[PDB]
Amino acid sequence: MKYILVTGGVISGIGKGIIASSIGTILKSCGLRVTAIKIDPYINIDAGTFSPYEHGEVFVLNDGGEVQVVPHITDAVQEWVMNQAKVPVDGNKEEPQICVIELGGTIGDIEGMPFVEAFRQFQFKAKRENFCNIHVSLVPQLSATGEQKTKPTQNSVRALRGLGLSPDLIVCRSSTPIEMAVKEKISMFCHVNPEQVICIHDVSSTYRVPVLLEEQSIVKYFKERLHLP
Amino acid sequence: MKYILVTGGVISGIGKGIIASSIGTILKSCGLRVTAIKIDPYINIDAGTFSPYEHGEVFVLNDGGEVQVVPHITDAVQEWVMNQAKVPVDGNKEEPQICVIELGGTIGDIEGMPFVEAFRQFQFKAKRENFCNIHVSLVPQLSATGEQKTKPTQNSVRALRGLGLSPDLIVCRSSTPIEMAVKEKISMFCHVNPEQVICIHDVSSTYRVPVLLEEQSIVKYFKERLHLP
Amino acid sequence: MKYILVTGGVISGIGKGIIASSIGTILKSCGLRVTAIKIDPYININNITTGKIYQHVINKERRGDYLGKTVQVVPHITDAVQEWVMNQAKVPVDGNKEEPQICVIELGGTIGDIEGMPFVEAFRQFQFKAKRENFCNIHVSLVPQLSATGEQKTKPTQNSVRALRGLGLSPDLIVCRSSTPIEMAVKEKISMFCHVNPEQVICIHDVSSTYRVPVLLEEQSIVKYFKERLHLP
Amino acid sequence: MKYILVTGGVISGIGKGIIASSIGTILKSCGLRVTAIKIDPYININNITTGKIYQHVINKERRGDYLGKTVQVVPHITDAVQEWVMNQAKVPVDGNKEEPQICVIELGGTIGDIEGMPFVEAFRQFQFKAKRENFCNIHVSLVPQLSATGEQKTKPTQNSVRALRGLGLSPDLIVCRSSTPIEMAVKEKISMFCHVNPEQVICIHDVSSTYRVPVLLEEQSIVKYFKERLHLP
Ligand SMILES: Nc1ncnc2c1ncn2[C@@H]1O[C@H](COP(=O)(O)OP(=O)(O)O)[C@@H](O)[C@H]1O
Ligand SMILES: Nc1ncnc2c1ncn2[C@@H]1O[C@H](COP(=O)(O)OP(=O)(O)O)[C@@H](O)[C@H]1O
Ligand SMILES: Nc1ncnc2c1ncn2[C@@H]1O[C@H](COP(=O)(O)OP(=O)(O)O)[C@@H](O)[C@H]1O
Ligand SMILES: Nc1ncnc2c1ncn2[C@@H]1O[C@H](COP(=O)(O)OP(=O)(O)O)[C@@H](O)[C@H]1O
Repeated sequence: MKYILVTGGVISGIGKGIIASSIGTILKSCGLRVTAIKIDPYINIDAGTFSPYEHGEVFVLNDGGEVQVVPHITDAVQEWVMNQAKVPVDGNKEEPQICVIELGGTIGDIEGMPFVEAFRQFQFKAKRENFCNIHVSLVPQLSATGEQKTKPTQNSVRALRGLGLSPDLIVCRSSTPIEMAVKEKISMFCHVNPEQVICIHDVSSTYRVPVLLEEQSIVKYFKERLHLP
Repeated sequence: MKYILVTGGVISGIGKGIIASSIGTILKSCGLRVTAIKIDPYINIDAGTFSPYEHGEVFVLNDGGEVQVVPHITDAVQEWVMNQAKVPVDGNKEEPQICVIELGGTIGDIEGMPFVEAFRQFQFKAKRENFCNIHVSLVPQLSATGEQKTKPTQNSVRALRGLGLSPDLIVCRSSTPIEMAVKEKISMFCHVNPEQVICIHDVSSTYRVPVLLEEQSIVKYFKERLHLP
Repeated sequence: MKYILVTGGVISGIGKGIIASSIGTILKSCGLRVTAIKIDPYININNITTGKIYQHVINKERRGDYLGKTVQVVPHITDAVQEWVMNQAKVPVDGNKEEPQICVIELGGTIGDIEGMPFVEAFRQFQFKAKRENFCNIHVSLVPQLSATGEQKTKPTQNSVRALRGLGLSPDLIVCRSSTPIEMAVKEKISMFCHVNPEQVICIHDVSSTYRVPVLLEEQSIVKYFKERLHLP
Repeated sequence: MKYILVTGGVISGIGKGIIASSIGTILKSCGLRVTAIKIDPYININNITTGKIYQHVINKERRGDYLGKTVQVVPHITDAVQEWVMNQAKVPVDGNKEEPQICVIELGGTIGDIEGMPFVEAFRQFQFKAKRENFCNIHVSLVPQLSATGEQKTKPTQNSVRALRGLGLSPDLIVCRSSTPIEMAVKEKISMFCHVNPEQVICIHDVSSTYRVPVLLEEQSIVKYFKERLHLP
């Protein structure tokens, strides 16, 4: 089993699903058996025991936006990912070759930490030749100046590295297309090679996203990086 | 209703309970009606939805160390604190005058954040003449050197201020007693007056703790600070 | 002297200068003697820079002003910054012979960056020396928005405000900068998730002329705020 | 050149010097040419200081080396730090005429303090220039213990390790310093809550003579570790 983990930076609604979706379609296009899974961290659940001087303890919980109960979430994530990845999908009746994992929330979210920890551990179980990750981050731009900015993505990538994952591709999302100078800064200040910086701007129909990925040699990259046929 | 909130710094098992307990006893000694309440944040509950490609969503939870369910924990904390504080205690049949609130966990704990937020908001509802807080922090000391350190407490106090509470007294806990130079540094680098730094070292029976507080003029302080009889 | 400190978040080119400038313009039109100090965190040598302040303290140390003692960023640089601000803020301006009543300090850089920390630390400490009613700070931060969705996002400002708080300053006003006007749902979300009242969230969108910035600031009662917060005549 | 960076956490006087020194002593006894660089974050002027490095770059700027450009802490100070480390690390020592194989860099200060950040940032970047097998970093941190309870606590080391990670370095060894020996329950808790294998948690308690420190380090297989981690002969 090969795995591609997709995470998000700086903001939510950054395009995690579309990137995972698109990577799925691209590889199926080359005749690979590909499965998708999503892990969505739940809006944090805040609890506590309240204790009056001389009367019973009330235990207060907190509604989220609204079922298995495990001892260790971290072990449960890695067991459930490994097992679902095997479940045959589409037709094809056989074990998938690539599993595209979609991690909801944004890197830096308090609620995401246990799941990022899960995958930090997992990358060493999977071994490097069968596991890579892709960080989808924002490059903002105010209309008043036109200047696209790399700082938010710089910081996001550092947060990600801090939590133990090194991004194999950085997907830079932006309103208008990214100019070579800014693409050069991302490469240089996030310490990845130029080819690992993929730029996907806002497009008028989703179909264009896979096309842009392919135009930026994503398949050649995944081929070397995961040893794919 | 007057309120004294007790929080902890740098480490757990810092002596929050003993300080709250001792403050309770001291004020009762002056004939005040005093009640105690404890809020203990629960070991964080990590959840998430897992989603296979073409099969039902499993929702995974996480055991803590093991009941009311509210929309906003922050509002629930402040309502429950205000109401319990009124409940007559000991004999005395009448509404307590002072409520000593004990906040479990340590400032900086992810799980403590909503409750510290609760009290940030609460200090403005209670108004300043009826609300103060007391931060019980560690001053460590290695046997190899003997040198007591203020940095952990400096940082703890900054974290506390960052979350919106300014400590009215800093209670410095340590293995051996604190020397004047270190007591001077705490005062100066945590930006409180000398009299707001109270030092309570490790003692051989709990009874000594209230005595040390009184020796360091805690009652004179609470008198001016809360307008007590 | 009363002091207003303008810092920026998330990105450079966020509008620190225009805000610093507009607050100045607004306050002068209510009859107040306003002065301006600019801090540039760069090393090149009423305007202070890392170069100038470090060269000053290095030179002092080098000729023995500190009597052999160990000289450190905190407190020696940070003392020099505070001593430098207080002395500049007193210098008469705009033709007046009397001491300025207010000093708007513009701190270049973006909060979170290493170059700016000596200055943020200087001001963390300075707010305790000044009374509360003689110092406040304003944080100018990005509310970004992809055209694909049109959703304004508050997370970057949340993380920026939390980092500022981390470094010891708590913003009295959060000026949210966006391409298009911030709507009330998003404006309340900033109030909620940063930890401030609604009236402390000031929204300043991209305008077609910068004279509109002080118009927008006055429209959101910034003078009422500063009167109460700094006790101004 | 291979580099080992020693940093400290929670408190000063935590043992950075003894660890830096003991690693050096241990590695020399396995036949390796070891050199030492000390960084002092103070401003006073193979030993570098904030004063020296800032004075150097200020002077360069002042005479026009950077051709009018804006000079900044990052990259100009941080470049100078990295250029300075590489050049010192090459200089022959201990009587040998050949280039040293390993350089132990001792960074004074405590992680989290402003004075140390230019240096931590220099090394965050430097670890990408060097190969992975030519750079690792060791973090010396406090496991405190009140006599009242006798409970060793890991939270301070957790927060310290997370702050180091925040500044862009991830410790390859956490050296936990305590008054009395750390027991296995607490040793596993550090492995768990910081995010590292058990063999990366090295415990060094207060001893009655500092020669015991390298004895304890070798007892916990630090050489085995460095052989694998830095690919050493
Ligand atoms: N490159 C793009 N161009 C235009 N719209 C996009 C692009 N990428 C994503 N979107 C749209 O933006 C929204 C957010 O995308 P989604 O994949 O759901 O993000 P996330 O998975 O991070 O929530 C969706 O409506 C999606 O169709
Ligand atoms: N000053 C002191 N001297 C000796 N023992 C103390 C002192 N303060 C607290 N203790 C003891 O240390 C332990 C922790 O105290 P506790 O109040 O339960 O801390 P917390 O409320 O922060 O958990 C208890 O066993 C308590 O009796
Ligand atoms: N609200 C706004 N609308 C349009 N343009 C703006 C606005 N605020 C700032 N600008 C412009 O953006 C650029 C950057 O502003 P500036 O104040 O120089 O930012 P900073 O001081 O943060 O670097 C300038 O051209 C400025 O006139
Ligand atoms: N494991 C230890 N046992 C006893 N004393 C120690 C130990 N480690 C360091 N020390 C002593 O503690 C003091 C501080 O050590 P040092 O290495 O100078 O700390 P730093 O370099 O972090 O300032 C010195 O007197 C040193 O000999």
